[PDB]
Amino acid sequence: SVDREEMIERFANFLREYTDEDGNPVYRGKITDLLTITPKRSVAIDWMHLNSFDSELAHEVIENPEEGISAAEDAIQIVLREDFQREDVGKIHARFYNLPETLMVKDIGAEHINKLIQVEGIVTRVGEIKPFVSVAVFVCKDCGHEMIVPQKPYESLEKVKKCEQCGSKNIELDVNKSSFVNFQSFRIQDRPETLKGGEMPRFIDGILLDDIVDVALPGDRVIVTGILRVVLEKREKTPIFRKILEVNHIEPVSK
Amino acid sequence: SVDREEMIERFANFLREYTDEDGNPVYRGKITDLLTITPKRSVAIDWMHLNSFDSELAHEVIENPEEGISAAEDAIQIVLREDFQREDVGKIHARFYNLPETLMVKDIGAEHINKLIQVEGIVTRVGEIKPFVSVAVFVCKDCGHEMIVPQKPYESLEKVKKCEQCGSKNIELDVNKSSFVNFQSFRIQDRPETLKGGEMPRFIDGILLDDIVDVALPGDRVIVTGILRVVLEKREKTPIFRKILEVNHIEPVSK
Amino acid sequence: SVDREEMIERFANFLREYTDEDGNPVYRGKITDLLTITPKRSVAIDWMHLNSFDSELAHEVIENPEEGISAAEDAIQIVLREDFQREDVGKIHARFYNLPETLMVKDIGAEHINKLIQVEGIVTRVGEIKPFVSVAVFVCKDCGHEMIVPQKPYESLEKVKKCEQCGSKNIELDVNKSSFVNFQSFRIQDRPETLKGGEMPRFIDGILLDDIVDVALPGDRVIVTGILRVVLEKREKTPIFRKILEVNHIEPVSK
Amino acid sequence: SVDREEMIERFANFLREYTDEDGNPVYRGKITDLLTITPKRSVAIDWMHLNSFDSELAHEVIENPEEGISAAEDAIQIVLREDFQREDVGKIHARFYNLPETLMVKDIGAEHINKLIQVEGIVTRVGEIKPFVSVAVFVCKDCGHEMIVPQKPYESLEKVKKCEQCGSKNIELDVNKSSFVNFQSFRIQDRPETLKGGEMPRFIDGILLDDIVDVALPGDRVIVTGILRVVLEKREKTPIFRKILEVNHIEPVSK
Amino acid sequence: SVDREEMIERFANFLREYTDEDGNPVYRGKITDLLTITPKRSVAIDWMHLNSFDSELAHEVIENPEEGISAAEDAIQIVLREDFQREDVGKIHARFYNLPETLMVKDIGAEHINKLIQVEGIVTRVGEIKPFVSVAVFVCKDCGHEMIVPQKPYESLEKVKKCEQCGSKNIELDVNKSSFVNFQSFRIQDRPETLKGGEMPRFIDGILLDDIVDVALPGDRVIVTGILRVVLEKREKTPIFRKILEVNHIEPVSK
Amino acid sequence: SVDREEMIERFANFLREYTDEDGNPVYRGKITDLLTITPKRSVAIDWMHLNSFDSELAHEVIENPEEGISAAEDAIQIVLREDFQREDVGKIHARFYNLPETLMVKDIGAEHINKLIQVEGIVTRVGEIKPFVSVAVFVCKDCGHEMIVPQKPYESLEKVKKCEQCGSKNIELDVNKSSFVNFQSFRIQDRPETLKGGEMPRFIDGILLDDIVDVALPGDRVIVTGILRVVLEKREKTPIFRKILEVNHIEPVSK
DNA sequence: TTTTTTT
DNA sequence: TTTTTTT
Ligand SMILES: [Zn+2]
Ligand SMILES: [Zn+2]
Ligand SMILES: [Zn+2]
Ligand SMILES: [Zn+2]
Ligand SMILES: [Zn+2]
Ligand SMILES: [Zn+2]
Repeated sequence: SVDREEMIERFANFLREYTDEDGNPVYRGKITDLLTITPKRSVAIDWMHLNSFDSELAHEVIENPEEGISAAEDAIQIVLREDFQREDVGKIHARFYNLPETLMVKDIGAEHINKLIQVEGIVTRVGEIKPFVSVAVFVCKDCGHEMIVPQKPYESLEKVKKCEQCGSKNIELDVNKSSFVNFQSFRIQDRPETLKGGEMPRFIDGILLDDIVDVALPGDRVIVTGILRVVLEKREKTPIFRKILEVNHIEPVSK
Repeated sequence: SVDREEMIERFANFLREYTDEDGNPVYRGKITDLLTITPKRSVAIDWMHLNSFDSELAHEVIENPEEGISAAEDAIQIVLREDFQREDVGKIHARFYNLPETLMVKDIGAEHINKLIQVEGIVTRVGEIKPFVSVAVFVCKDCGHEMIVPQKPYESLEKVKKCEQCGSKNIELDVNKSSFVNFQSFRIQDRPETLKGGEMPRFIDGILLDDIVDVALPGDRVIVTGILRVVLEKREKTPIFRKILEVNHIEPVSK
Repeated sequence: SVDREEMIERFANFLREYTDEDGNPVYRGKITDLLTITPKRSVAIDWMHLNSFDSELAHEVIENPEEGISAAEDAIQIVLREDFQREDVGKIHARFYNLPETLMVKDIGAEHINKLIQVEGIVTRVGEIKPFVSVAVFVCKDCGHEMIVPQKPYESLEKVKKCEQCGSKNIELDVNKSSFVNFQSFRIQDRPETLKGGEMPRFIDGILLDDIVDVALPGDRVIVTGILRVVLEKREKTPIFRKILEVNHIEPVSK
Repeated sequence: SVDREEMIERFANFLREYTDEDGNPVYRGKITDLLTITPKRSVAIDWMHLNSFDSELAHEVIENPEEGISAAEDAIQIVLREDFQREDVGKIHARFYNLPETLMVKDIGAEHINKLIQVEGIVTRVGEIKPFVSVAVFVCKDCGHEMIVPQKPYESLEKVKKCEQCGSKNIELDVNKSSFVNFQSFRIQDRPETLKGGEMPRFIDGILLDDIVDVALPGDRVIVTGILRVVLEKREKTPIFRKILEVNHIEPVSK
Repeated sequence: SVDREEMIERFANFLREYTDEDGNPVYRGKITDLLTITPKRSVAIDWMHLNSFDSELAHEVIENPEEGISAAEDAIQIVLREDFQREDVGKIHARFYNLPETLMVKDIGAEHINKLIQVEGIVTRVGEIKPFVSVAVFVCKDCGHEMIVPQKPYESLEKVKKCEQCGSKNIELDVNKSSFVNFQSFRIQDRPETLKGGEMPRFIDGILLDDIVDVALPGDRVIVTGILRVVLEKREKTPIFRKILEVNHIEPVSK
Repeated sequence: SVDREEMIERFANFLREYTDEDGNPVYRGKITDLLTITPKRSVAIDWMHLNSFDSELAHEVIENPEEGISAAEDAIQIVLREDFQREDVGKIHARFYNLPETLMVKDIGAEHINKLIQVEGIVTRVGEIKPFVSVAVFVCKDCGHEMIVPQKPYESLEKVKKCEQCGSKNIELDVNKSSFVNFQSFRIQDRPETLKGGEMPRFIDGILLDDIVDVALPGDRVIVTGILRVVLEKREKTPIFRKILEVNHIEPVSK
């Protein structure tokens, strides 16, 4: 149990202060690859590195990824604004990998709802790379008032049917003022071998955003990390849910 | 005919006071395997054991398993709070097995609605392990009022279209604030060797929850105990229903 | 034209007083098979036996089977209460068979609406045995008032949107307090043999309740009796209706 | 232009007074075949007979068949009530045949809307014989008021949402109090052999009621008479209509 | 740019005053063929005859056919009322033919929207002759008020959901009170002659009314004149249209 | 970042002032092919030409094609009004081509939203050439007020439910007063020959207007330039969008 | 034109 | 569980 404020700081300290077995501040060397000719938009954090330095925090990103990842991103944000005088940089993703507990798609249960889980499996499908509105800026066509609504890649589009200012039910989505990011859906299912004779390989759908889009093709063995999310089955008539994996970090493996 | 209040107490006694042919308070030994390293969340109760000690009660769990099981669980809850000083432990399932009457899928009818029955048979289907919302929490996006509605794994999702506080018809389900449990659907049919001549084997769909989830695969001979539950089919304006078996306990058998 | 009150009595007398060609009070020997080890829940009345004793009543079960059947059941109810002192016995079905007019599925018309008819044919389909709510006991969740509404196996479910006592539009169906019976749909059509060359058969769908459920399988030649019923052609937006045969008695025949 | 009152009388006179080339009052001989063992429910009037006796009326059943037919039916009702002392007989249909103008399906046009037309053709389909509510008797479940609303076999069911007496919006259809008649749909089209090259065979759907139900099977050459009716195309989005032929009389012909 | 009033007169004059190369007032000779034993309901106007007499008006029927045709019909209405004392005659169609610009189906575009065009082509389809409601009459079933709404054969049906008098949302279309005319759809495409051997022949759908109904079959080489009309595509969401050719005159040609 | 005002001028200058390696004011020779017997309605601008002359502008048409294309068209407008005394000519399209970055259908992403991109691909489909309302003039039928609303070919039809003047909810589109243009949809996908044949090729739909309509058939290898546009997926219960390519120039290529 | 009474 | 961007 650690609140955001301190996490950011602890994360900041982790990044600049962590050193491996050679004195490599590797995370300084990764906050550096953020500012080159071909810049990256995310920082790959090895969980074991975070654990050894501060396991008390490493057991928060797992038990509370929405705050943990978010906080760590504010941390990268700071160690740039301070240690490199860069504020111009867009948003950078905190992508944790190499977790302790490595589940199987069939094992994913309601226990893991909104917890960062790690999953091994094989990709069976990959969708088209489609634009996702990460921030929908609505505009009023009566007074011209602007309304900001952040969206979530697994939740449905959250509109607004009434103006905040003049109360006019004449609101439209302004594509230009809005923020868009690449998005790609994909499915992975436990490899047939790991299972047992009479078992039906079980699959899970997942989401990829920004830089981790188009990183895998059907038939790749992968080890994804990510937040287990839940939603209603299409119809939305019963109290049973759909499991979606909001991927936080994906990494191939040749078995 | 026995109300809850007494059943709780009678169950309490049964648990701590029952002894087999060797003076084993077996249920004290099972209330024990609730507190260990690898804790279980349910007490397997042999019906014959209940019957021999208190057959008037044993004939209530069968005629009224909603009250019956529920009472027994409050019993286990008490014999922990008193005899072990533990109140931290979550909820523990009272799972009855080895009933006297053992039906065959085909003989399951309207007489058994909401009575605990016992069925032997062979699993033909098992669904994905889905999160079920045991207790749903709706949130208003106008006044932020909270409304709690418990759901039932066989009944359809019970929503609320209007705010209890401000009466705003702008309510949404909050996934975090809600409670979830593992859920799995499965089908079983009569063993063919027990049916006669030109009979075609009948089936029945069922539900597993929490600990009993993913305990059986397609092709297993099982003996399930359960509550026979009914609900209206693909419409909602016809007085015909659908038999669903809310399994209370499942146990394998190699014939 | 005979009212219920007198029918009950005339039926009572019929059962106890009727003798065949050997002085067999056959119906006394049948009301007897109701109280045995393996009890039956219906009394199979030959229409010819009723006609010969009282044809003025036998022409009432045909022209008014709702009253006719109902009255004859109160008669079996009384001849048990008086002649055998039994009042514990549940409800017994008066099922008439062997009528004079034996129709063919294609001949069934508007004329027969709500008259007891007799049909020969072949069974083409049989549905699953689902529970039918014969008596919906609605409960208010504001004042706890109880409302009883009998249902009809062909008609749509008749709910109630407002409380009879407090007028609260918060009513629900109570499964337990309600009475359920086994139900099974089935379809019979004309034998394409006695149906002109390269023509086509028009079938009928039928209903079975309680004891007569699961008595036939697809391919059986049967001779059913029953009430011809009618209901709005699926989507209730046209003046045309659908013929349903609420079966009152079914009997096989090997041709 | 002749009003109902007079039409009924002239029709009455026609029936009893008409004598062919042998002094046969044939229509007396057909009002006769109404009262026998195997009674018919319609009088088959040859238009040519009507025309020669009264051609000014025969040019009314064609230009205004809803009045014409109805009037002639009251006339048959009267020439039974006076000349045979029968009033018990139900309703009898005045079915006209053998008109001057014999149309081809493809020729039936807007001109003929609501005129009695004659059409030769080939039956391509016949529907099931369903019950039609010719008179929907609505019953109020608050005051028990009764409301009669006649229905038309091509128009949609006309209900009534409010009580005529107490104004309670709790009205239902009473199956028993209502009048039902046999109904059967069927389609006929010009036959491909009779067409002039590029043209592709056009069909028309029709309605049969009561006695004329189930008179034809698919593949019969027929010469129907009837009232050309119009309705919206299923969707009801465009000002273009569907041609339905309310049959008034049908007669086979072996070519 | 000429307003209606003047056109009517200019047309009136044209009809009675025009003479060819032999002094034939041909149009008088055609307004004549209107009154005969076998009357026609349309006057075929050659555009070249209209052009030579008054080319400033001829260039109005093309640029504004809706006014042009309509004015010319009022003209024919007048030169009957005055010059022949006939007012009983119904409505006569002003059908122009032989225009200067003669398009090819593939050349028909947005330019031509609502301009009278001329198209040569080959008929590939013809629909059934259905009744169109040229003038629809709505009647209120609460106060009985009547509302007239003229329809257009290409646009969708224009209803009215609220009463003009009492404002009751209980309005229906009265078939009888309404006016219907014959209607027939048809398709033509470019005749696969003049059209480079590697083009996919483009086509267009058209509408015929009254007297010009059923004038061509599939496989006819025709020269149509017509108003190019558009309507919102499929969903009526999108700002896209559909080209329909409301024919104003059709004429065969044997190549 | 350059505002419209200046771009117009800079573009004006570019057109009249640019000279190749031969002193050819090529664009003067092209603004010339605008006035001739067979006039074109678009100026085809090589990006490279714009780039060498003014590379700070050429990196605006790409980064801001709405403003950029628009601007250049006002420039073409001016260099006609001044240098040729023509103001009668309609609207001329500025169509850039031969861009530096030439994407592949699968590569097109969120980054390119509203930027002019270049795409090589193979045409797989082409739609019918339907009229598009580029400017919808709405007319009120109560006061006669006119309201201009420009449309976009990919966005849905923007109507107006209320009159600007008298507030009458009785508004209709006036087809005449509106401006229309030919429209044609078409799909292109990467060629799977130049893409590991173990992948499923991905496509993109596009829009063609005016003069670029009907320039390609299915199977053509093309190099389109255009604006990448986004709209929601059919249903619209997702913050996930659909990519459409509003073509700004299309050119064939024989590989 | 509408395509089985219910699937 | 969902089944492709879509007629
Ligand atoms: Zn506003
Ligand atoms: Zn609220
Ligand atoms: Zn109440
Ligand atoms: Zn009433
Ligand atoms: Zn009214
Ligand atoms: Zn207005």
